[PDB]
Amino acid sequence: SEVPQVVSLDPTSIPIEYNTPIHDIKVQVYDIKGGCNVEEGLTIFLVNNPKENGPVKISSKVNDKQVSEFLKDENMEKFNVKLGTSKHFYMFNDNKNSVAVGYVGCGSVADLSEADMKRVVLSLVTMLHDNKLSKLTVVFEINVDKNLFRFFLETLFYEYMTDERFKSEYIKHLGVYINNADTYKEEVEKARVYYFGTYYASQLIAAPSNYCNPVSLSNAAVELAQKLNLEYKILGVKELEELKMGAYLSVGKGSMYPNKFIHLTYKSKGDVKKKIALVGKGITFDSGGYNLKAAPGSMIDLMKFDMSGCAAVLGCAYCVGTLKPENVEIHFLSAVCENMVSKNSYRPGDIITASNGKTIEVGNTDAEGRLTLADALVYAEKLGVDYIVDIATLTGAMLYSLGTSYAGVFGNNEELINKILQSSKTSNEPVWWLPIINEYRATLNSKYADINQISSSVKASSIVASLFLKEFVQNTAWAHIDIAGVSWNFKARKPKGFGVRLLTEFVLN
Amino acid sequence: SEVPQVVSLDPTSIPIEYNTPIHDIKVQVYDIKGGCNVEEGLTIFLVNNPGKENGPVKISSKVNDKQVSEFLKDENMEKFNVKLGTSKHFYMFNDNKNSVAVGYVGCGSVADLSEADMKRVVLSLVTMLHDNKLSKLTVVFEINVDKNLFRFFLETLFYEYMTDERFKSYIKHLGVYINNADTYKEEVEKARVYYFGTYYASQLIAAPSNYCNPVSLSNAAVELAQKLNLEYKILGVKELEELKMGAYLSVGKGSMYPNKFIHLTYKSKGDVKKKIALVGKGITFDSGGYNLKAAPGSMIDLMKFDMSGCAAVLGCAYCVGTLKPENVEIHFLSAVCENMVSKNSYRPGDIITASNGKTIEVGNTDAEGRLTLADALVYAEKLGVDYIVDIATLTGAMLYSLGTSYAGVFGNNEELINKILQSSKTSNEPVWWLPIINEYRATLNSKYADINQISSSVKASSIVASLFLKEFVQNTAWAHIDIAGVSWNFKARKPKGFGVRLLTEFVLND
Amino acid sequence: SEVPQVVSLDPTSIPIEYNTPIHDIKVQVYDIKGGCNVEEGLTIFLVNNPGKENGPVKISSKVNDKQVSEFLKDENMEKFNVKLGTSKHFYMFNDNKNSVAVGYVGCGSVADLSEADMKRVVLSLVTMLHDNKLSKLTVVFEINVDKNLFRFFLETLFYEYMTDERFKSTDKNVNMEYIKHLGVYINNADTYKEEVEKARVYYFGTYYASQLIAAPSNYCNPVSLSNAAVELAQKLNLEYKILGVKELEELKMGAYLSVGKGSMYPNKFIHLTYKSKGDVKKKIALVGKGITFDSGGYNLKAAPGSMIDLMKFDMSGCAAVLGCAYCVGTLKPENVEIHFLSAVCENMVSKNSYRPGDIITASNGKTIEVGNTDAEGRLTLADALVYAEKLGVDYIVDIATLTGAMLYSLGTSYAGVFGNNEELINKILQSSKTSNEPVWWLPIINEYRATLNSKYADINQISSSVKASSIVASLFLKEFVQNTAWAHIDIAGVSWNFKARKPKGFGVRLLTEFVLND
Ligand SMILES: [Zn+2]
Ligand SMILES: [Zn+2]
Ligand SMILES: [Zn+2]
Repeated sequence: SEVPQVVSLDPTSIPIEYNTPIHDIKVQVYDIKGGCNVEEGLTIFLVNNPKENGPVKISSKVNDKQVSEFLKDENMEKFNVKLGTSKHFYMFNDNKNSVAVGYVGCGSVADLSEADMKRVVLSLVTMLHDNKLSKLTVVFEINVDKNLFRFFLETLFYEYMTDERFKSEYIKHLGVYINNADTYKEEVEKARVYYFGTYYASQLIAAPSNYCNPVSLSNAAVELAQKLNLEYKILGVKELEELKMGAYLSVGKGSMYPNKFIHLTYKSKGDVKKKIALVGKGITFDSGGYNLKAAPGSMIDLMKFDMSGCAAVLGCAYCVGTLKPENVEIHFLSAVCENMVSKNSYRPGDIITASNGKTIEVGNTDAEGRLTLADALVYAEKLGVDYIVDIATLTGAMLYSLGTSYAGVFGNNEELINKILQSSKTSNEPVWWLPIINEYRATLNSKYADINQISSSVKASSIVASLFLKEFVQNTAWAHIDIAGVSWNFKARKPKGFGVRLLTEFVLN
Repeated sequence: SEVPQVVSLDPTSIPIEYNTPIHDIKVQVYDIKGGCNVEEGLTIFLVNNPGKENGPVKISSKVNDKQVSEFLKDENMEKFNVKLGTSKHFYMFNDNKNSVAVGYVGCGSVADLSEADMKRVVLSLVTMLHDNKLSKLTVVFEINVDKNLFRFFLETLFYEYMTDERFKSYIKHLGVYINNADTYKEEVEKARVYYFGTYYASQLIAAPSNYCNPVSLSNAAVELAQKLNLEYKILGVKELEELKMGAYLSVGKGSMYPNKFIHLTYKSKGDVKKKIALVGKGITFDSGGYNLKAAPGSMIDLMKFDMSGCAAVLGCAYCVGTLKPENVEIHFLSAVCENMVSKNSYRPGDIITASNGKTIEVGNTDAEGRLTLADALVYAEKLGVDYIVDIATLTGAMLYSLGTSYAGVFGNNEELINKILQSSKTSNEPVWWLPIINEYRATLNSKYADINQISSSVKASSIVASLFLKEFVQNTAWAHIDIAGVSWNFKARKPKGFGVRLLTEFVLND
Repeated sequence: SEVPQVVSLDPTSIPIEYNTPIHDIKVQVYDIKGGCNVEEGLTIFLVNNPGKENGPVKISSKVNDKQVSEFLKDENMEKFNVKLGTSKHFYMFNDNKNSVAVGYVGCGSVADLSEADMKRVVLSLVTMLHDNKLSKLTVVFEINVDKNLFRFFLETLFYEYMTDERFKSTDKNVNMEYIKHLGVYINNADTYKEEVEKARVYYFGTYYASQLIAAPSNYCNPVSLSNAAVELAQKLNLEYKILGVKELEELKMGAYLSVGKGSMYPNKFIHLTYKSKGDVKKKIALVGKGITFDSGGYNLKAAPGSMIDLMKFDMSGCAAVLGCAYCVGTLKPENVEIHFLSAVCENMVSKNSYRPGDIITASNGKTIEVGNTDAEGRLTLADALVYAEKLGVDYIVDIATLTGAMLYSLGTSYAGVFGNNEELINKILQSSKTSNEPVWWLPIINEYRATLNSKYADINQISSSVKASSIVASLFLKEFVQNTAWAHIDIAGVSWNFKARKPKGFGVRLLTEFVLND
């Protein structure tokens, strides 16, 4: 519980905003039939041309003569639909009120992907950050299913919100016009919950390691649990020693922060039909240890992001605790520690013993996440659960296989993997199934210990890491999502909060 | 067609062995009801013990010898076990009072052996074959295998047994005892054909770049086409110029060997129901060009293998031309050239024009394979085919994604992707479907040219290369098989000939 | 003259656009005291708020239209601020009931705009012209600018607006239309009218440089570049001579010839001359580095960060000089004679290339030990400097993408100037100020000269101990000027715009101002 300091200026908690300006936005959805009113603020048409870089045409009736004139085909023809392109103009409407009207081009393909919709939303937010506005109205002249509509709102909220916690006027109304509006209305408050879970995960990830350490991260988790009435248990070093979690404890040996193991539980009021464990990797800073991250491209400056899997799991607890699904029991776990260089650190070649009795030869101290996950998986399996799903920024190799856009899913059970893929489709957080190739298993055969931590011949590191983790799950359906490539948004210089909505869709559906 | 030489000692053709010692082996399949005769050579029982950890060996087969049966009694056999890969050797006198040789190979503790496990069994067999002067091998299947895995066993046996001695200065009989022997007989000569398709690919790949250059490789293709009875043409520099294949021509500018484009065709006698183009990357040596492969881990000594895709397509032309499927027209295509460093080479930054009119800004001369493939794809599509499948050692990133066992497949058509994945199952050459992620397409936008060759921001190079290639297919189902990771067997120091059986099963299945 | 090809698809010239759409723009400058007519296209106010950081927009001009005046009232504008580079677009109907677009770009709160500030202003303005179809732009200056900065505004607007599509084929921009009219309202308009056509000449010299730099090495090689220089001379009526390998052997230019030994393209040395009618008071040689592609040679550019894919730009010095010849040939200054020189070649890997360790002899008889084949620029420039000095000139100025170390000293905004004569250096810094192309004076440190001592040759090409390679290269060059005022401008860091992925055409206006100032 008390956060240790080196000097009295060392922070002792992670600052967290709960009530955000997004929560004060009043949202109304109207049917397009009947016409759009243009009375105040900024009005944006979402427009495609199914062709390439083709002209903007507005098909919706607008109940304002001045604005209709501006929106005539002969004027809008000047502008083109290239994806993410935008224009907006201030003008007087019929009431001589000054209103801003424009568009964001949605390209020439009728079904937009999640990536295309993010580009549309980015261009919208750029206008929001550049204009003082009480109101934004968005007119849909593109087709969107209910899930993609929800994703439009969650991304708009997340991208719009600015995190100012470490620095020393938002709209108050959102109108949406869309054909068959009544079917979309239910998505609004679901989007607002999914926004906050994602935004909350992002806050934990962006919090630097001096603020977000194993003690302060577990304290934040207890505070979350108290606000949502979840049960919670934080296991400290003496308890972890009794549980014999030698793999996880070895990783944290060189840190000034004691290991803390987070275990939150949501349990439905009714019968419990399904029991799930969600396991997040929780390394609050990864130096690499004695295998220090010193090579070109190692990015040691990004390594506060190595607890992103723990953050996604706590963002999912927010969503779950809020929307309150029936018939389930969810355990949210995370073996939290910090990987540092010290006279007290574990070393390359050390032989260590996991909580299931397996001895492990450490070949590289910067493969610490699979060690802390090993003992977390043994813990999760002893809970007697139906599914275990871990999420982790585990292998740099992911940037060379799927890149920055799709996470990789690996698993021991095809039904569970298909469930994750489905949740990927409905959360619009993209994941792709990659294989656990059994032919590589013999590279983990240690001359001295029961098993090696790493391969010294196989380059397919993300597959080798998966084979290692699978050794710690005996008889339960298990899937492992590797988000090393997708967790950080390099262009925007901030986290994605990747996985909160994926994991929540999985629990809910 | 004459091979240019720098000195008179330079080779002017690739040495190719067509009738191998494997082809001389007389193969007989006998029904195991009937019992096993011993006598000759070496007799090997393939025994498992499913369930039991490392169970004892129990020989179930009837053995038509009183002596050898008394030796193979459970009593004597209990001391040995079935650990996958194990083997033992026995010496005895038979009913004839003649000394014979017998043993077993352990097949483990699952009842249904996997592909890579069958390979481990075959490797153990080959070890016994390499060690001793034998006239005959007999193999008794006391395990269950379907037709498909039986064929795989034979192909793998043949391939592993065959030793390539072309650059240095066997049994005569194979007997096989198996249950329902009549159902397996058909597989024997199919395995023999597939073995040769694969070994033929391997001979072209293993041949070094001084022997195997764009002129000797296309000469070897013409010779193969002549032996099979395939239509062929080789397009030379003057025709390629007329067709405006500027991306492919740029890659070969720095080479002393003129570019040669290989086009073979197999056409069925009947109605032609499906038209297919199979396109193989044909770089006979990849130095990297001015973006020389000088970084640690770049493996420039391996780069004779950069024509592995062309080799797989030619091996497949061997199988197709031999098996003669009906209802099909197949075009076998390779844009063959050599990527070298010269006053004549293309340079990083050069803007080149492909045969479909697209200008391309070269960002790295070592991404040459996609440039040669782009022109070959425009050529394939102009043929009016229904499917285009390319195979290529395209990106070293495959080592980090799937490793050395599974190739990646990418494409623009789910049905074609599914046919490829089916053929991967039936060929036993493993492939995994990977996504063409359209979000990375913006990183090929060029300031000056129609498109960039490479991404300067995205590290997922196997996906970026696929996005590039997709720009050269306008309106045809297409898929792309990246074999960079799987083509060379680093453990055995030789090619796998990967892809020949995959592509053949794809054509045959259609 | 004939460009050699490896295959028949290899290009045999650099494509060059001379009559660009900017040349079709009719420009009219009007005095602001008469008020603005707002009748069509887009009208943009350049607006600041001196003192008030991110202060409000307030329009100060009279506008001769009741409707537009109503829209532009302070109450209406107060939602908007003047932060540098910010902009807004308005749509209304004027008194003649015709639709009209009106806007502003913010010019900040400091009444004196740097070159970089004015560049941000132009960039925002150009974003308003892109992705819009307009026949007319008018710009209202409600800020204070001197004559040079008003000219810089126009040069920059022209250069940034112009899009280079010479190598597009299936991806030509369908929606790219250019304005046909530009109106400018400003205080004391009569005094700025002279800057308009000067801006147009400066834009083109600069765009022309940019076209040659951006042309890839397979289009722009030593033969095609020297051919484009002849064409340029012919259009301008300059005297010209292109020296070929046999002439360069007779002149004993061994350092320059060794660099191009490995190329399939013969070395070509460009010499153009502009000479005033009447009295010639100053003779100047401008020497540009013209390596059309730099692979590094046997010291190949293989290290991480070496950017071999950028090296078509290594003739950027020769482009600047040729763009200068354009402006000089057009503007016709009196009392000068200008020689525009470039030792053009390509640095390649071949059986024929020069090697690390080779000892070559320059045209002044000095023997040089090659320590690195990728220090090729100063070998070419050594022979060009000897040639320039033998012309009997008063000043020699060279310009060159010489050393990557410029990125570590001055970075991407300012070029460095080195030289042997303080008056010349000051004339360059002065022209830097009037051209608005920023240069910083850097020292030639004589204490490093001993590290060029060669055990076998008269001199080493490179230092093996000193890492300040921009200084060492200048000490090397200084050995090839015996008794003439000389300066050297290293543009390796400024020549390429990495953000916008195109050349700046840096140097053309700096060199022209220098010539015209004299
Ligand atoms: Zn880590
Ligand atoms: Zn290659
Ligand atoms: Zn250079």
